Amino acid sequence: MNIFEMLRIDEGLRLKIYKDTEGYYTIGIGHLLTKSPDLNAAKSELDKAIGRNCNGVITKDEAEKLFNQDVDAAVRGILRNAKLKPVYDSLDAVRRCAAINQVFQMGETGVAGFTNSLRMLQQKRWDEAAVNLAKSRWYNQTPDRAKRVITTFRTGTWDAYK
Ligand SMILES: CCOc1ccccc1O
Repeated sequence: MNIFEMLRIDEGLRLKIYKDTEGYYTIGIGHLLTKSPDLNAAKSELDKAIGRNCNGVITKDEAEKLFNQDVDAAVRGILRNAKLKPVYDSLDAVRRCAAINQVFQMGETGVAGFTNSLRMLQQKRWDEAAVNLAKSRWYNQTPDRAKRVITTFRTGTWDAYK
């Protein structure tokens, strides 16, 4: 297991524009196109992202290209974030994957509501961290996925991803 395989499990792979769990137009491996309810705006974003007229459809290679960009951008974002970087840098590699996964899903803004969880993670109070993480819209809206990511934070193993 690694961050790619982990996020591939969590996000799936769809080659046509679809709506994510929040109802937002998305494609590939959880590549968010737009929060606009306007399908044409999503199609425009898609074309801009791929560099061709896609007509709402991409190939596996294109999906994986966006995915690489998105994962890298998530990591680079964490590193530029004065609140996230020290916590991220305190973690071992497996727990860092949980961190990237969470940021990938909810964005840096999405995190940030997680001040108390971040402090517990930096403290390596893993069970307490895991309890705090589950007290969230995140967990309640996507529990099966959040459970996996939380188990990864709690254990620093890939047990939840088999
Ligand atoms: C609670 C979210 O966990 C993290 C997210 C981003 C960077 C480091 C973290 O521990």
